[PDB]
Amino acid sequence: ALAQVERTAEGVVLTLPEGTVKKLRLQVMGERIIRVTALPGTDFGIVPESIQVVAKPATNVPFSVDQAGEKLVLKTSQVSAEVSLLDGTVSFRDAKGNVLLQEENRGTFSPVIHDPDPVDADSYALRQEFNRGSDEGFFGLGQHQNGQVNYAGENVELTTYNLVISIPFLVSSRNYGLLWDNNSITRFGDPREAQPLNQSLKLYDAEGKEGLTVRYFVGDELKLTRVEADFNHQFYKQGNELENPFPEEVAGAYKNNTLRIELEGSIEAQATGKHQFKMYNSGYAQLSLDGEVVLDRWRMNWNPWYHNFYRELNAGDKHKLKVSWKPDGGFFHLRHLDPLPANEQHELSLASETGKAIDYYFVAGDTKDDIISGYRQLTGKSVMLPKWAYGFWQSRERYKSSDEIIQNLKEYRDRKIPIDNIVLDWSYWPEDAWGSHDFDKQFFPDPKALVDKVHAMNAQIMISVWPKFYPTTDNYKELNAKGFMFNRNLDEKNLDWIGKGYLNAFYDPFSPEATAIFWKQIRDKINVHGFDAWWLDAVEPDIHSNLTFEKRKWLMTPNARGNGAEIFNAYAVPHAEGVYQGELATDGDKRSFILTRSGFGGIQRTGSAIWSGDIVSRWSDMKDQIAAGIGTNLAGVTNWTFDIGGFTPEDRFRHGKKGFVGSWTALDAEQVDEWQELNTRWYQFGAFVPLYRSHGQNPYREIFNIADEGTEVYNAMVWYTKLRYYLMPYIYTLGGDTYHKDGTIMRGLVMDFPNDRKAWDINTQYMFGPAFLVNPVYEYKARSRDVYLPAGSDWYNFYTGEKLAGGQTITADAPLARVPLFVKAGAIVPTGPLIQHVDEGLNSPLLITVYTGANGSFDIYEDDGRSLKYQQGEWSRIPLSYDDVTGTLIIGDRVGSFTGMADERNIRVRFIAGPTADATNFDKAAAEAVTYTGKSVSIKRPRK
Ligand SMILES: [Cl-]
Ligand SMILES: [Cl-]
Ligand SMILES: [Cl-]
Ligand SMILES: [Cl-]
Ligand code: NI
Ligand code: NI
Repeated sequence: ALAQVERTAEGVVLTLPEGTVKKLRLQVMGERIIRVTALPGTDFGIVPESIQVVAKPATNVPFSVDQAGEKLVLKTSQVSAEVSLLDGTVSFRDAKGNVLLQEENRGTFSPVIHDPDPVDADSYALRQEFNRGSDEGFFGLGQHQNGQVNYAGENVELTTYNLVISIPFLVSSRNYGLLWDNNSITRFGDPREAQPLNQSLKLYDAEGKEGLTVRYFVGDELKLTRVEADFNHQFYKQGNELENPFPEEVAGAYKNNTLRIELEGSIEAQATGKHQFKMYNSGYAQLSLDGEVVLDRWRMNWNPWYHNFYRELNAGDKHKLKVSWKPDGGFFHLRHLDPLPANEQHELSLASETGKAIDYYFVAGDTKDDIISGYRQLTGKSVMLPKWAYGFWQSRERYKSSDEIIQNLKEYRDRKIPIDNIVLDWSYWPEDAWGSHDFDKQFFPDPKALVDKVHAMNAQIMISVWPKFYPTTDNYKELNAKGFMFNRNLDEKNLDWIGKGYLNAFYDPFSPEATAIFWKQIRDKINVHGFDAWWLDAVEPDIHSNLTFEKRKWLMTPNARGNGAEIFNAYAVPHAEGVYQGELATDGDKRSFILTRSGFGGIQRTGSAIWSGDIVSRWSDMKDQIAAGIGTNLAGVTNWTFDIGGFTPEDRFRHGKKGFVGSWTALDAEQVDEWQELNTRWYQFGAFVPLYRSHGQNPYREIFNIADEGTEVYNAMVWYTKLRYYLMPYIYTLGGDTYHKDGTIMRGLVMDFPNDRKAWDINTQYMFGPAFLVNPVYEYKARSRDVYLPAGSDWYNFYTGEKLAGGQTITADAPLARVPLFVKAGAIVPTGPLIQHVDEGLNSPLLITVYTGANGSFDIYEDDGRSLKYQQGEWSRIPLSYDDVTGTLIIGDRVGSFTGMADERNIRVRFIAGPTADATNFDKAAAEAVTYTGKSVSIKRPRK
């Protein structure tokens, strides 16, 4: 009983005889990309227009269809798919006959459970399985906060949060990746949602009585002791009202911050294998297992998150559990998952909560870059950001007046510390008019002048705009009358945090007609004043902070695309797309910039960067941003950033004996050391991510507010800011590469060392472009760190010039002032003169630094940095090629030309071969000078 085959112009459609999947479509999307759609029905038309994919089936791509016996082969020059005519399972081999991806079954459809809203008759819970018993490494998937780089063998929840961004693009150690084209909440690994502690474990209290012992304290005093199965204070139901309230006795201690708690008991897993544990919390929490600490975390009360770890447990054993949670007003819940079936332990699994079909894209590629490029091809080119966006950004939550912004920008300039951009956060409008986009006349009397003064200092300014509107405002009213307001937040009477609290709602971005009004409102009221960029905050959305995720789903129902759940991950894309499109409409020659706090497949097509949101000034959090950036980049989204120093510091840092802590001078003596060391190490890390940006709540975050002029830490911070600008020719080349070469800036070691398994798992190093191996110091008071030098390359210590071999893990010198940096032998690194902002360095003189010991290649990308002319071919490359055997650097014929490009360039070349005291002394280094005119010239390396 074999399937009928229909030969389409884009591939095949198999009609399966039995099983829940009735039809299976293969679509050739490009030379290396095949779409796979398993349908429990006969009408592919029931499947929604992609929010992620803008790419249509290819017309110019040759492909063959061969059929014989029980298999049906569909192949291109680069990819072949082998489908069984028996069950419908697809098998992908490369162009040279190797199994890259095998489907197990044909999928598992089942009822939609996690949707609070009435479900479409033809919607289902999706799940596809692949490659059982694989040794594969897995990467990408987006920005996550649990330290994973290689996801193999573990779970990821691809939900949407303040701190989390799902990009369902999975990259393999092998030569392929896939795009899971579902807009709802999706899960990698375990299909299930982590249940309460008590669902797959038996609980024993303090004595051993078969739930946990929950002691309640007010300060140090013991006030109650009962036992509960599921200790749960995870969510608000309504406004500031917990879902489960605190006992009569201490209901008061919660509000005043004296309440503290302890859990005590024992857990006995009932199955043998690897268990997952998740501690969802605010305030101070420490989980202890077996008389030893496993987790120690803290977060601001209003932005909790999950903190995870995996243990190997035996079915009969009992282990001792102790927790200590000082809620300081926040939330708590412990979750857990028990080991999956035996055959599913080592396999690839993807499942969504609602959809009409299993829909994904197989993407083949000989290198990881090639695979990102297939992602870029499906979801849209990552459009050029303006050049200034890769400069330093100074933000605060918040500058309170036109005066303050201009004062802080002037301080940088006065101190000759480089800076391109300053940011105006929320609350510049009249308090009772969020959504009006007006400027409070008390603090911001002349916005055009404010922008004008910023611009006169050769800087750019960005401004916050939410999707949030008060029903009192005209702008709300306009949107509401077209039916485009998400009004359930109003019925629920949810007040925000401003003053006595205001009623408020979020618009519905899933209609282009809706986003066109949105843009026209902000165009009419903000764009006319000439702001450079849009900080599109709160685009998860976070309509009301801390409600359940079902309630969050319920709140965006109805939207243009159906239920809240059917699109839980996709809000940021249609939204940013609307702003991008209006900008193009208004100024068809300038580059827009958007920073937005959430994404999904395709976000990069809106000229948007993302950041990880409200993280906390903690070391655990700085460490975790490494994997967060890595996974985002390997997901296909490179322009990424975070808050240097974290969004919210603990209270010890904000308030002191001297009152409100603005400058570090107002800190409690004992606190200064750590605040200065945290920011020093974080600024170091920050200068080596795609966007370099200081922001957060008090204390103030300008370099001169973190420490005094002349001190070690001030000097270390100024230095890396300066380095960032010295490196701008290198960096902005990455910048151009993101678009023209479908490039990726923040690189997981697997991209550049894919044959090195040890490198796969590393979660605290990475490649910053092709040359730099970045190794942030993430431990308070550490003055060295272990650093793995990947095999197959030699490495130079960037600062000293000492040359080490790879294949080893060194103990790298990491004094406070320096983050361990190593250059890959064979790198060609261009630097420019010291500049204070990107345009100053246009057409600048170059130092070309060649790190000998291997061949090298770097093409310097240059253009005007601001315009769209690059799209009509207005840009240039200056090709650099280095042969280690001849010791010769060829600076090739200049390719291209753009408006305002200099024909002549003063370029000087030097070669590092081992230790040199001038390793970073760019201005004074011995270098051979060249007057380059676009014509190829050669520079020999010095003798012996
Ligand atoms: Cl200037
Ligand atoms: Cl200037
Ligand atoms: Cl200047
Ligand atoms: Cl200048
Ligand atoms: Ni201007
Ligand atoms: Ni200047």
